[PDB]
Amino acid sequence: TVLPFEAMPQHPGNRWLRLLQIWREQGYEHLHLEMHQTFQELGPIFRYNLGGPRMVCVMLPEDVEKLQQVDSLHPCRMILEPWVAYRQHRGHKCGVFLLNGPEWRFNRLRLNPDVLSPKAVQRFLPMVDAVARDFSQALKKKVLQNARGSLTLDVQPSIFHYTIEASNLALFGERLGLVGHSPSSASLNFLHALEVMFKSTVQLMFMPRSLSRWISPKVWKEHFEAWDCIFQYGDNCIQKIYQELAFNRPQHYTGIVAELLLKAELSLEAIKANSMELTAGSVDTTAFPLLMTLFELARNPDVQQILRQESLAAAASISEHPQKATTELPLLRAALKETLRLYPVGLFLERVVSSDLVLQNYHIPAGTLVQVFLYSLGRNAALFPRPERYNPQRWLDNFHHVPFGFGMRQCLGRRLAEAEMLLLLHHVLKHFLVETLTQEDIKMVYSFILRPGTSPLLTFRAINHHHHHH
Amino acid sequence: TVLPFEAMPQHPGNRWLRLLQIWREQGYEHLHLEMHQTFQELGPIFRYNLGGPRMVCVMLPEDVEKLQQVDSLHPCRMILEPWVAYRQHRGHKCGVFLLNGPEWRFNRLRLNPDVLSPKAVQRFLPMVDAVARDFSQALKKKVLQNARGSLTLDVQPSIFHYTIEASNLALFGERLGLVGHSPSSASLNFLHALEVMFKSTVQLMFMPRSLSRWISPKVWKEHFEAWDCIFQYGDNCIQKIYQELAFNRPQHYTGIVAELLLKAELSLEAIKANSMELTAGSVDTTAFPLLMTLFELARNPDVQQILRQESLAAAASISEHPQKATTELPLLRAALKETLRLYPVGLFLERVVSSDLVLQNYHIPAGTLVQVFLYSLGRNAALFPRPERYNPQRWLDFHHVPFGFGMRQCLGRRLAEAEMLLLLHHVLKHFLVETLTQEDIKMVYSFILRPGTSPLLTFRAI
Ligand code: HEM
Ligand code: HEM
Ligand SMILES: C[C@]12CC[C@H]3[C@@H](CCC4=CC(=O)CC[C@@]43C)[C@@H]1CC[C@@H]2C(=O)CO
Ligand SMILES: C[C@]12CC[C@H]3[C@@H](CCC4=CC(=O)CC[C@@]43C)[C@@H]1CC[C@@H]2C(=O)CO
Repeated sequence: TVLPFEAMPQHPGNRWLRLLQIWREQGYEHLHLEMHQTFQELGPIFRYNLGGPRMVCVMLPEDVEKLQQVDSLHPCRMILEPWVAYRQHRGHKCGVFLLNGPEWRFNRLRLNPDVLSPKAVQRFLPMVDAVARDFSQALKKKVLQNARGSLTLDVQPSIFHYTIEASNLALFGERLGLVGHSPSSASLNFLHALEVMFKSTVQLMFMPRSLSRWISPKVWKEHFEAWDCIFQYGDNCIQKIYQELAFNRPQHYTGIVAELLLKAELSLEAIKANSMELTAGSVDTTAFPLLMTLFELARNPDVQQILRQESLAAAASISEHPQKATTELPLLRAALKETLRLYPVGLFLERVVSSDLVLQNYHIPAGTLVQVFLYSLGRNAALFPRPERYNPQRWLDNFHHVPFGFGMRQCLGRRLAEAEMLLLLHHVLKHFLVETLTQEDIKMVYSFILRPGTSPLLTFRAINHHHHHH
Repeated sequence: TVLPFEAMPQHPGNRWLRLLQIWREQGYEHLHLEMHQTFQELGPIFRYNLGGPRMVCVMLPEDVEKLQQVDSLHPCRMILEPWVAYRQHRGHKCGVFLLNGPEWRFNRLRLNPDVLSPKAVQRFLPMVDAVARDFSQALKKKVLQNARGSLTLDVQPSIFHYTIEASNLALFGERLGLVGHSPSSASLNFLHALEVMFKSTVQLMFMPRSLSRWISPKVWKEHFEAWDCIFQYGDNCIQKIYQELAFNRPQHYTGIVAELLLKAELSLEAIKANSMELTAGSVDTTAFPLLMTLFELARNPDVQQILRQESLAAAASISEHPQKATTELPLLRAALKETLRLYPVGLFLERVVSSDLVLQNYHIPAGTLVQVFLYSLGRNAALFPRPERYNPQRWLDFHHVPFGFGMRQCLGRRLAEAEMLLLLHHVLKHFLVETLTQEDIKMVYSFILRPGTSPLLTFRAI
């Protein structure tokens, strides 16, 4: 009664034809649209002619729920070779994202309490909030210098500097001075290295190393250089804290990586490695969903008014105890789910499943690469009535919200990312109206992360006309 | 009783690794060895994965005999895309090698009588004989100036110029003056261009234009430039003969191309296209086996004597009538067959078959590309006892298919054999040929199969 694997419809692509297109185009910007169309054509599940091993593409919660059941003690993902290649080339340990098996669980169990748990959030949220305030304040100052009490900009650079600053405070306990000031040359280089790293990832990611070694030798060279610059940026941060904590163990909280070095449950190389993942990880992944949310508010001003109404009503509580924003801004929290439904930074969830199972009435063998395309998932009209509509209310009225993945491998940085996102939006909403003429869809572009190919011109208009009061 | 097509064993590799390998290596020099060890391993027949299109590889006479029986009235080979693309880019017509169908046959039928018929041969062979006599006489003059009455050299340059000179006289009635003299800048440019054309052909024939068009745009530019140089050489030859004939029609034989022009059974554009195939196709194809024959004679001094004695015996009659060379040197003719068994200039015959057939008890559907690999065919120790032995005698008695078969068999075969034969004849009469370099020469595939090195040969005057 259950259909066999080969009964499953097939993506009509040769791994080779896409291999060669990636070599030619130096990327794969339209992946999300290719998969989306393929589900449009073949229905909610299909397989892909991969270089041997089975691979299946799904888009329904049902399938995620099932997929979580099959998570062993050690859930597993496809090795990301270019990234792992770098660590081995320079002698570095791999952090959680690149670890599988017991080394992974061991790390993860020693990182959850200080990065993801609610006790941790209670401690870093006020640090984030200070940065969120300083962003708004800086922007309001520029706004009130203008005769019309507004500023019209590409907000992207300043949002990226916001996430570098908020993350570095939460992770290392240091203010970099990047909010309300110009980018440092270190921050610009870091941003560029991340972008080159991500792009070159897409180029090396869809072929085996044996082939790419001689087909794309200078893409490897590019990718390692990018990593080298990312690693220098992170090692600078680690050296400063490590020397500081060698001489004085503070009595109070000074961030997430301090908790890890004080406890010293993980080894130094293991802390270094996980700290690089948190530093590299905390910039683009949070920045683009913020930009997208600003964009959707800008062109859904009625939804914007509702969210402001809420944020104005909680201003007093959140001024007094910043932690209360997590519970007192449910509609804004819901807006974020809405942004990640439409614009999922992580395009697909992925497991190399360790046991036979059944998705969609098809038999899925042990060792099958299963991928969950969140882009299509979020646009299923039967589960998301009017999926084109940006409607945060839809979450107030289970496995529908899974942009951070699921289970024990669920995003380690979820609560930091949410904190950063929510608090910046909260303070912006209290002080500014946000507007655009660009009322039409921003094309998303896939380059390991899913990101806008365009930044809209947004206008921030002071409601009040006072630098502090909202 | 008939195994269906997919029963048949399968080459391990895939066409994408292949083309990437070629993009990286800038060639495919081992194609012969690879296919050979594939035959050992998988048997006397296998299919290659073209991902839909059907391709079979074979190595047995048995299989060639039935490949011919399924020759139509219009036997088809695969579109050699790089070569046809040059013709299109410059506005030229295709000659017989690149034609299929009724147009192929219309050209071919008007080409055989003057290019390949025994009557054609008797007219051009004495010309070829004059050039081959100049070769040995030039060499004898140099050889005798040395105190040990011998010259040791790499002969490849001079032999290539011989074939240029011999083909040109036979084809156009012109002596270029390249035998017993220096290469000219035209001849060296010609040889260089031919070498780049062949190399670049290998770089393009193994992928669709739609991939090579951006995988290898520089290789396309290289290819067409080589062709330009080749067409310029050939066009100079054509413009000359064309002008001479417009002013005076000979009453005597002045070569192959003249007969085509005088008869005007084919169009001007058609004569030109075929004249370029002949001109471009009569240098490297003939020169390499000639070298390999020189080399194998040097290795096997016992077989060289037998051939010498034959040529000394027939010298007088051949000087009287050079046309008797065909009939009076049966051992030297056999020699050539033996050179071509071991060192086939063209590595595979090819037919895109037009009816269904069966080979090795497999069903082979219409539209399949059947390739016969002559390098392996010739080394079947089961069919040529002591396969590495250079033995002309085994040909005195469908094993001899290095010029292919059917209506499509090599159009230049008699001109090629005549050039090879006469040169060896005049050399054997006057010199012993020797080397210390006894080891097998590695062959290399760049569209023509050819020696990768050139052994140093000593010519000692008798
Ligand atoms: C909105 C922003 C973010 C999104 C949408 C996101 C999404 C994801 C997703 C889908 C996964 C895979 C989960 C799974 O396989 O179940 C993941 C893993 C991970 N994320 Fe995030 N993430 C974000 C922000 C961050 C930040 C800021 C950090 C660093 C502080 C971070 C660190 C990580 C790490 C270390 C993992 C690996 C988890 C493991 O293997 O144990 N993420 N994230
Ligand atoms: C010993 C030297 C040569 C060898 C081994 C050789 C071999 C071949 C082979 C194997 C073919 C394919 C035949 C088939 O598919 O049945 C061929 C075709 C052809 N050869 Fe040669 N060839 C040689 C010399 C020449 C020369 C000197 C010329 C021109 C002067 C020439 C002109 C051609 C032409 C025009 C074709 C195409 C015939 C057609 O498709 O109708 N060949 N040759
Ligand atoms: C989100 C993501 C997994 C988590 C990473 C993120 C890119 C930034 C990043 C860098 C790290 O060193 C740690 C993991 C991480 C935060 C990836 C981009 C796409 C990928 C996925 O979507 C897998 O589901
Ligand atoms: C011999 C050959 C077919 C005939 C051509 C030859 C290469 C040189 C050449 C150029 C021409 O303009 C006419 C045909 C020809 C003489 C080819 C090299 C390999 C190929 C084959 O192996 C046929 O199967």
